[PDB]
Amino acid sequence: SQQTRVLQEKLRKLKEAMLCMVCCEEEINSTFCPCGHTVCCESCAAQLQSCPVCRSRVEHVQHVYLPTH
Amino acid sequence: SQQTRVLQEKLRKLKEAMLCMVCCEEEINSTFCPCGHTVCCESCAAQLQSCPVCRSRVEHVQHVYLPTH
Ligand SMILES: [Zn+2]
Ligand SMILES: [Zn+2]
Ligand SMILES: [Zn+2]
Ligand SMILES: [Zn+2]
Repeated sequence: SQQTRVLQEKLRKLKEAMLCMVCCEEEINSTFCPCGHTVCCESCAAQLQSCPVCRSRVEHVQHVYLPTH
Repeated sequence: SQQTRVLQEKLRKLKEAMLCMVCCEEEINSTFCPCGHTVCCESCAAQLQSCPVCRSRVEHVQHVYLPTH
């Protein structure tokens, strides 16, 4: 039904929000510290000097294990 | 249709996977460091000396800003 189409769209949007903001292909699993923005996969987070969201200096990257992985 | 019911169940499970595994009421937004398990809200994470997934000591809690928030 039309309701099935609405639910498919909600699911698709939530799943897309879990993907890396740089490559759009891999799941987010890395946090820039200390700011806390968690928006990249490990590969894309590895060479950024500053956060792509807030511009804060990246002191290090913390790996995150999420139940949605 | 029956697919509407199946999609409602998938969406409910994905949403539940984003809620704190301890209180079940607030969104996950905290990482136990250094292990990286990101399973709690800030209120539950502040009360745990050991990670509830792996039992490693919590040295500190890192707040995470996720695009799904
Ligand atoms: Zn990436
Ligand atoms: Zn940031
Ligand atoms: Zn909680
Ligand atoms: Zn742990």
